[PDB]
Amino acid sequence: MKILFVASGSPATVFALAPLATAARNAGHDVFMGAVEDMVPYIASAGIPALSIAPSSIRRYATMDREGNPVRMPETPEEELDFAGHWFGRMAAGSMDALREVTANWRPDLVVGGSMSFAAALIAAELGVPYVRQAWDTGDAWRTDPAASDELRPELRALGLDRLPDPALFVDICPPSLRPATAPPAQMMRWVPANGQRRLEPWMYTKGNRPRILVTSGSGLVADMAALDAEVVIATLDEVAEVRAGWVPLDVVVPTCDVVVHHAGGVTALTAMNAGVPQLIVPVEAGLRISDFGAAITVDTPEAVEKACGELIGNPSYAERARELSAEIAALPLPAEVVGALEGLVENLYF
Amino acid sequence: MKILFVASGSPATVFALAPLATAARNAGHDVFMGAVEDMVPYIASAGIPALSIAPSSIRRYATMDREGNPVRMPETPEEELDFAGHWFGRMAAGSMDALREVTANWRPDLVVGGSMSFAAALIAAELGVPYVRQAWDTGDAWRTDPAASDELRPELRALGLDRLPDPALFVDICPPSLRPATAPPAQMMRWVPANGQRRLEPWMYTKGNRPRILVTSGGFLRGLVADMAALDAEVVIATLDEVAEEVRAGWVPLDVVVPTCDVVVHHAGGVTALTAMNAGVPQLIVPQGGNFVEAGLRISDFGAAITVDEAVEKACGELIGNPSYAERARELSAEIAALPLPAEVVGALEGLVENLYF
Repeated sequence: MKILFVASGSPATVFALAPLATAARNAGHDVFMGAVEDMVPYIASAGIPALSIAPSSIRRYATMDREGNPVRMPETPEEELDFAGHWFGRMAAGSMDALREVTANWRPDLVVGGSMSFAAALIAAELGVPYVRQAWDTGDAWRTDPAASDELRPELRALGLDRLPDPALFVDICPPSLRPATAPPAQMMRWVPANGQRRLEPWMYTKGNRPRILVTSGSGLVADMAALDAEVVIATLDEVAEVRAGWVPLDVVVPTCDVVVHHAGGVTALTAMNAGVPQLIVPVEAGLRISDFGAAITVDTPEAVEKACGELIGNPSYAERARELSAEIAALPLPAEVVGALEGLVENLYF
Repeated sequence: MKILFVASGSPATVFALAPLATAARNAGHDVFMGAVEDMVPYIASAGIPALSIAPSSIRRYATMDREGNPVRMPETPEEELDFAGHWFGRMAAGSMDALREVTANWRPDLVVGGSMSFAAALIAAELGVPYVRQAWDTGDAWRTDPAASDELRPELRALGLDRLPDPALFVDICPPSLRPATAPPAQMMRWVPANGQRRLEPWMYTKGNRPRILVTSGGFLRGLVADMAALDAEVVIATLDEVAEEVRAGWVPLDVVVPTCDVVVHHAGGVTALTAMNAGVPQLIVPQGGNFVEAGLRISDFGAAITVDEAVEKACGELIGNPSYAERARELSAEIAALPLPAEVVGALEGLVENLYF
């Protein structure tokens, strides 16, 4: 069947949705993944047919309201969520022209979107096909969703809807022990790496006698790690790689690490959670939860990062929490199994 | 678990193995695929971690042996089979250094290779791990295997063996309809596309009123486009970016474009042939040394294709116009849809690594 993936939220949605897209394709479905223009190279290099559904400036443009007015800044934690919902709502609105044009020529039987990919929902409703939502669930939907519905009222009333329609299925990649205690039941999935590649070098898959530290990514720690006889790897852009620097396949290299140092960016977090390597977060809501679990530390200077690093290598609990989380994750339904549930949403309906 | 894939020949072998490697990776196994140096970009672009296990210059072993003796060019299909066994055997031998060195740092639990990837069998034996062999028709190996065993007899004897060790499992992607009754048992599998991508353009997924013809090539073409004018046909040419300057032409996502075509014209390069069989599109085959010519004649004799003597305009007219060709292509596609998916075959690979005594 034809399956349209829509990754219109944050840039990190692409990488979150990639393994399910890969599995659908690998089960012989025709899969296209659409996203903001600047995400298209990442989709394509992961080996998924890739569509551009909005120009790159949409992110900056969607911070203005739909009548070109600037929008005041949120003033409370709740307003922050509401304003994000309007923002995601405007990103969705600006994906619709492309999605309508694509779907007039290639009509999906099913639409899968990311956590905040509301264009997935509208286009699914417009076509009258089942809608699936995949998230690393944080229990924010109850807040972000009415606000997005708010924003998309012209489009929803065109479909005679009051609010955005519920997905026919919710897929959660957040590990059980990190899920919000009042979260509704969900279809679990093990996120696994799905991304572009280059030729491997020996050092990338060699374990080594000494500790290996990964820092991602370049835009007092090294002195500390030198005092641990540790191998320090920095993931960076090729041209700035002028300590081991340059392109790093996270999937290949993370498992050979004892620590991964990264910013609140989703990819490393996911790779490290699945591989079971302790993390050091330098600020997202995910990290906080992995920290609360003790598989990671979230810091505040290079001094804070230095001490956090030594704790995570010296205190053996952080690694032990990372391993058990990894074990839990390894028991979750594989992307290929979840493909089985997607196929059921299209068949398996009452006549 | 750690699974090493070994692709030996042309880009066709990489693309034959890509969906199973992609399935194993996508189930959370740590998967590396190795090949000759210039095949590496095709592995990586498919999204699979890629190792170079031989320099491109290893291909000259086609014309010279290990001792430095000239190897005469084969003159009949008969001779050609014996030749390929020895040639791929020589190339297996020149991959062994790089494979031993990789596996000393990253030890695979299981090794998968293509039909002629004898280095996969050799390293699996050295490591004492299971060896899986993927083929389009397992019943055809009887011709080339003895020749390779010959070639690799010092390596094989150092391992205590007499010949190439039987695989722990065959994976066969030949549809049962195209498969000889006497073919050896195999895990059957549905091959599906797993390859690199670029940004899609609308024409690629937009099916129009006119017939659409794909020609894939790295001649008959000019006289083919002219004739298809009377058909008002849209001709699309999958070829190198540089040739595309001299109809649409250039980079074509075969997996996306083939389902929109009424016919595919190719040279029994396996990649187009696999894609069209899976998608259910009839085929015009212009044979010239292609490694999938046998497969093409089987598809032709099935009635889903024509293999020309080279002409092409006529055959083309028939494949678009006579309804049986498209009808037989759908039959074959439907039979392929029902075969075990790559993800299901990963389960069988997982089974192979157990000591049943515990």
